[PDB]
Amino acid sequence: AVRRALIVLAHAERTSFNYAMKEAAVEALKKKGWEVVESDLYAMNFNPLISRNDITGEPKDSENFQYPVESSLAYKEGRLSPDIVAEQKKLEAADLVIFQFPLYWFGVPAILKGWFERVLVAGFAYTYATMYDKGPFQNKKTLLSITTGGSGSMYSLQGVHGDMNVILWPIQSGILRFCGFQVLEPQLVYSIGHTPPDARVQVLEGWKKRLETVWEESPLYFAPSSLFDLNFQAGFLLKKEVQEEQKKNKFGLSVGHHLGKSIPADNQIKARK
Amino acid sequence: AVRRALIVLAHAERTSFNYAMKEAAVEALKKKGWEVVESDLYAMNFNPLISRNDITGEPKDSENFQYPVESSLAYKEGRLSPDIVAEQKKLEAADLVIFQFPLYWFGVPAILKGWFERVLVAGFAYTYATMYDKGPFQNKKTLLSITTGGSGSMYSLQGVHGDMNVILWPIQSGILRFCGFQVLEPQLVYSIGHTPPDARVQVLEGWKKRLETVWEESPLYFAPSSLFDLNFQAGFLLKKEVQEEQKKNKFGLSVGHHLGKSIPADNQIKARK
Ligand SMILES: Cc1cc2nc3c(=O)[nH]c(=O)nc-3n(C[C@@H](O)C(O)[C@@H](O)COP(=O)(O)OP(=O)(O)OC[C@H]3O[C@@H](n4cnc5c(N)ncnc54)[C@H](O)[C@@H]3O)c2cc1C
Ligand SMILES: Cc1cc2nc3c(=O)[nH]c(=O)nc-3n(C[C@@H](O)C(O)[C@@H](O)COP(=O)(O)OP(=O)(O)OC[C@H]3O[C@@H](n4cnc5c(N)ncnc54)[C@H](O)[C@@H]3O)c2cc1C
Ligand SMILES: Nc1c(S(=O)(=O)O)cc(Nc2ccc(Nc3nc(Cl)nc(Nc4ccccc4S(=O)(=O)O)n3)c(S(=O)(=O)O)c2)c2c1C(=O)c1ccccc1C2=O
Ligand SMILES: Nc1c(S(=O)(=O)O)cc(Nc2ccc(Nc3nc(Cl)nc(Nc4ccccc4S(=O)(=O)O)n3)c(S(=O)(=O)O)c2)c2c1C(=O)c1ccccc1C2=O
Ligand SMILES: CC1=C(C)C(=O)C(C)=C(C)C1=O
Ligand SMILES: CC1=C(C)C(=O)C(C)=C(C)C1=O
Repeated sequence: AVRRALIVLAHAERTSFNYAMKEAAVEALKKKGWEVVESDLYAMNFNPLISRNDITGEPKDSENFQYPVESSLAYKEGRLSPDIVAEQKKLEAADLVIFQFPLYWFGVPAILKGWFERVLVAGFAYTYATMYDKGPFQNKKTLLSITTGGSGSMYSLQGVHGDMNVILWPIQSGILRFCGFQVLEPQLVYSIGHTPPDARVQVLEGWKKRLETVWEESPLYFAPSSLFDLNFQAGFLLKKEVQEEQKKNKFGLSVGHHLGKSIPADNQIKARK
Repeated sequence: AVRRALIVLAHAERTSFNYAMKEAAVEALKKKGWEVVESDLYAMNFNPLISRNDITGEPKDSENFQYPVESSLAYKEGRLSPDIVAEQKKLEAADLVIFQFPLYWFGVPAILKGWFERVLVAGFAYTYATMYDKGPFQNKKTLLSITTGGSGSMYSLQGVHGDMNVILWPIQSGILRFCGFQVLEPQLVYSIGHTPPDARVQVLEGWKKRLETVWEESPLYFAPSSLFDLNFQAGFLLKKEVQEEQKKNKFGLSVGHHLGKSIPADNQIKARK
């Protein structure tokens, strides 16, 4: 339906603009009647490190201990650690999930990276036979909310750092669409250490205004899994007919699936095909 | 009723942030159901200079031409210039009026100063026996929306330019509340030439969010005219009882009515007392 939200935050300081963006979002969504839950990872002392200690009881094979095998088993059998279970339960009840984080070394902080590695367990979050739009999270919606030290022109096609849509693809496709989520446009706050105090208040009003209609937004484009031959004889490659029809197009289907052609503009930043 | 709005703009360039603020307000108000009318003063070639040529026909006394006397007669008799009448029609039909302008030399631009001098006529906009809350515009609301080159801290109690509530008082009390308007909080945009391009888009989004519930806000405080003895024998001075009660108060009633004491605190920038 449209009624439970989980907000996951990755910042230690409560004086941060990232903390302030979190607070604005609980307020807008409580005003429309949503139930809201939080996973403030540093205030929770969350352990970010994957290891054989995430399992209880007996490993199926301690000689050649292999994390994907072991943890889906432990998940079927109810042998996972209590901090992992409490998070899996939050996730399962939420209709919408927001991730709030500063950009560190062109990716997510180590503490949010460790939460993805320990909570999104084989069999709970994915299966190698139901990847991408067939994933367990198909009825849920999600979005990244990111602040940056650098300006918006440094991350454009012609700036020193290169294109932002290329920085976002490993996260939005590789983790989130992988598990079946409907991914929505990011919220990007550029130049935050250089914007005047009264303009920052307006950046927060603008965020709350968007959240009044988030559940009816359109999602970003990802190539569907039906365009591909999913088995080891074909090599998980695009079907021959789709390869034939695509020959006529000036543009690749997305950032990771550019096909040697031009990437369609802002594929990872603006909605619609 | 609550349904018609008039927006008066004072900037010659269509590439300005002031023009962008005006365009977001027409949009926000029209999605809510309002009828919007505009007075884009520089696109109208509006004449800002008051003179005996604003009157058609008969000066009651050309030897000693006195502008307030002559224009109220001309108003009763229908002898005013046609650019003044067309402006007076928009105003008489508007429930909300918004003035949009850049701060020039701690005041309003000369083209907007000239529209107050020519359009707010003795007899139409005021009388000397119905000043302030007894004025003809009792039923209407208005607000100033201002952009500034200097920062927010240069205009605080401790900044080089001194307090912004003192700059706003001659306009908001002396012109707007004198004619009977309920004055709403100003929209203040500081440091516009030093704010990053991405944050400037959110300044416009926060302004359209405010406009969705504007008619429901409370007005700024001004001392009511009933506290005063309004005739030349008393001197238009505060009543003796009021003077007595006020002796026990730490604060002044407002910025112009500070009374030798402390000015109450953001009297001209935040509503209610
Ligand atoms: C490990 C590391 C690597 C980095 N890598 C990158 C990188 O790859 N690329 C890049 O661009 N940047 C990088 N950065 C820098 C960058 O992402 C930031 O420092 C930035 O995200 C700051 O956000 P913050 O939430 O920490 O804000 P803060 O440093 O807290 O500052 C935000 C401003 O907002 C103010 N504020 C807080 N709350 C409010 C409020 N309620 N209302 C109004 N104002 C308020 C604060 O006073 C402050 O002045 C890196 C930094 C680190 C430490
Ligand atoms: C005679 C005079 C006296 C002055 N006196 C004062 C004074 O008393 N005190 C004081 O503080 N300042 C004063 N100023 C300066 C000051 O008020 C400003 O220059 C300021 O208000 C500029 O606003 P603007 O709309 O003219 O901006 P612009 O010069 O147009 O700049 C605004 C920026 O917004 C950008 N922009 C336009 N539309 C958009 C949009 N759609 N979205 C995002 N970005 C957009 C433009 O590219 C531009 O970079 C004075 C200036 C003059 C000429
Ligand atoms: N003239 C400059 C300048 S300019 O600022 O004068 O425009 C700037 C400039 N580089 C230059 C580029 C970016 C930043 N500032 C910058 N950048 C980032 Cl990616 N993040 C942040 N964040 C930031 C900003 C303010 C407060 C806190 C923070 S935070 O680190 O904790 O997030 N600031 C800064 S700083 O001065 O503000 O530290 C200098 C250069 C140059 C050069 O001329 C130049 C010539 C030859 C080689 C190199 C350069 C050069 O690099
Ligand atoms: N170091 C500075 C600096 S600082 O900027 O380097 O911090 C700043 C500074 N003053 C200083 C104060 C204001 C502004 N800029 C400033 N100010 C206003 Cl009131 N409006 C605007 N508007 C504006 C800004 C950008 C673009 C267009 C426009 S507009 O003209 O069209 O509105 N800019 C600027 S500017 O360099 O950006 O022009 C320098 C000073 C000093 C001094 O050291 C100093 C020492 C002795 C006496 C005086 C000073 C001094 O005044
Ligand atoms: C560490 C670091 C990197 C990689 C960056 O690219 C930028 C933009 C900032 C601010 C930064 O601090
Ligand atoms: C002319 C002028 C005056 C009087 C000011 O105070 C400020 C702030 C600016 C920008 C300005 O340009």
